Amino acid sequence: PERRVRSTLKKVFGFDSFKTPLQESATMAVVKGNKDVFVCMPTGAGKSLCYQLPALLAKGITIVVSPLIALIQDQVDHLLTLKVRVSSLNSKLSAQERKELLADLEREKPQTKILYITPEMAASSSFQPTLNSLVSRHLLSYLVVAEAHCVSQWYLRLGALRSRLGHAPCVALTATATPQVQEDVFAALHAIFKTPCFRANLFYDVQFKELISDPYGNLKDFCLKALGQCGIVYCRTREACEQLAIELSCRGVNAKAYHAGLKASERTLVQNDWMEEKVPVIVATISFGMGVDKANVRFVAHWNIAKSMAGYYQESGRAGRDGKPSWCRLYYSRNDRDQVSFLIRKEVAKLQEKRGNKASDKATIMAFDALVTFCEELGCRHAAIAKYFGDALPACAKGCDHCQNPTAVRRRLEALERSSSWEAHKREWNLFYQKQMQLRKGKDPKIEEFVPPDENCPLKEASSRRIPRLTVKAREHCLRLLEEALSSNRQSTRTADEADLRAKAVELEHETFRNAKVANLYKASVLKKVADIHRASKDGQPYDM
DNA sequence: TGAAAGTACTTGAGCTTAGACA
Repeated sequence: PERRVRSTLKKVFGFDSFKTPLQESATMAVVKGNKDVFVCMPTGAGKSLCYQLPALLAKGITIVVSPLIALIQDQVDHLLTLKVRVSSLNSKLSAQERKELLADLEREKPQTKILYITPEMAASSSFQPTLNSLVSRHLLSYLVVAEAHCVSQWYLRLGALRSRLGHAPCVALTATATPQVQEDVFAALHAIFKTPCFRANLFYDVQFKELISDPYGNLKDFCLKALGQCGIVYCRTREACEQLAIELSCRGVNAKAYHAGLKASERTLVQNDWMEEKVPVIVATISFGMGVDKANVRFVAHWNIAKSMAGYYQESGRAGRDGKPSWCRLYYSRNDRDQVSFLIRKEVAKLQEKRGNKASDKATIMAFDALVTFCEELGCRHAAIAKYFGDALPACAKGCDHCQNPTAVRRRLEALERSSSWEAHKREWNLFYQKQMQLRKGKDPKIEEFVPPDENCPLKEASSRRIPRLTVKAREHCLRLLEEALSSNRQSTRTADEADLRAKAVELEHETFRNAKVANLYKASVLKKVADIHRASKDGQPYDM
C-alpha cells in the first residue's frame, strides 16, 4: 500500500514521513505513475530520496538515466548499508566483480533492485548486448538523470534509454530549472514541481574589484567576517586556483585547490579532508558540483564571474544546507566578462564550425549576457533570480546589497562607469578592437547559408569557398557585370558574336576569382577589369585576351 | 635655465573547463 511504502521509508531508511511537499507530490505521482518527472531542488538528501524511495518498490530493477556523471562512488557508498539492494560499478577493477555482476544481471530476477550507470561507460561494448538482454529479460523500470549534464553536456544522447530504449517513466531531479533548460529537458529528453527557493540566508552581494583597491584584503575580511564555522572560492583557471590559494594562505585564510593537473588520488584528500575541517577553504573552477554537499558551508565566493545564471546558481547552491546565514559574494570586473565572452565566442565558434546552428548556440550567449545584466542591473538579487527563473519576485530584506543602502550601491554602480570611460599597445589595441566588435556581433552569430548554384551556373569553380562571404548570387552578379562589359566591347569593336562571349566571361570570372582571396578585393579586381575593357573600347582597338 | 646614460631594485599583472579508456 501507499501508506505501507511511506512507512517502509522509515523501515528502510528511517524517515517517518516526507520532509517537504516536494516529496509528497513527486514521489506520490511516481508511486502512481503518470509521466516524466522533472524536479528542481537543492542538491543533497532530498532529491536523492526522490528517486531512491521509488527504487524501493522498483518492480524488479530500476535503471537510472545517470546519477550525475561521477560521485556515483558516493551514492553506491550511501545505500549498501541502508537496507537496500544497490549496485553501480565503473572503476575498471569492476571486471573482478562487475563481470559476474553482469552475469548477475543476465541472471533473471536478481538480488539487485537498483543499478547505477551513466553515459560514461554504458555506451561501451560491455553493455550494448547487456542493455538489450536486460530490457528483454523481464522489464526495465524508471529512468532518473537527476542532474542537467544531459542537455548541459560535453556523448550525451537525450534519446538514450528513452528514444532508443524508452521502456518506463523518466525522473529528472536536477538543481537548475531555467525556462530554456526545462524546455530542453522536455524536448531533448523527450510530479513536476519546483520550489521557489528564496533562501534569504544566502546574502547575495556583488562587489566590484575595479572599485576595490585591495581585492585580496577585501576577500580576506569577507572570509574572516564569515567566522570560523568551511568555505568555497570560485575562479576560472587552475593557474588562478593556485594563485588565489597561495595568496589566501599567505593572507591567513587556510586555502587550498581542487584541480591543477593533479589527480583524483592527488586531490581525493584535498576534497574529503575539506568536509572534516582539516582543510578550511578550497578553491576550484567547476570541480565542485559534486563531492558530498556538506552542511556547514559558510560562504561561496566567485573571484571571477560564472558562465551563466544557471551556472552561478548551481555553484551557489553548494552552500546553505543549514540555517547558517551564508553570504555568497560575486566579484565582478569589466575586464573579466570581457574575457569570458571572448572565449564563450571562441567556444560557440568551434562548436558551430564542427556542427550546425542550434538553440544552444545562442542559449549560451544570452545566458552569459543575462549573467552580465544581473551583475549590472539595479535591484534585489533574489528578485533578479526569481525573474530569471520566472518565479514570484520576492521583496526580500537584509538579503542583498540593494536592500541595505539605497545610495551606496548606486554610488558604486555609478563609479563603475566612471572607473574607465570609452610594443605594449599592439595587444591592447587588438584586444579592445576584437572585444568591441564582439559587441557588434552580439548574440547568435550564425548566418552562413551558403546556397549552392541553382541549376545552370555559368561559373568555373562555382562551388568554391576559397573566398569567404562570396555567396553564389554575388558571383553570378559579378559575372553579369563582366558579360555586360564584354557585350559593350563587342558593340564598340565589331567582333564575331556573343556566343563565345559567354565562355569568355566565364573564363574571366574564374580567373579573377583565382587571383582574388576576399570578396572586396575580388570585386575590386572585377570592376578593374571592367574599367580596362571600357578603356580599350574607348581607344577603339578590339579587346584582345 | 638648459644639462645623461647605464644599471640595480620593486611589483604586479595575468589565464577555459568539468565527466565515462591502461
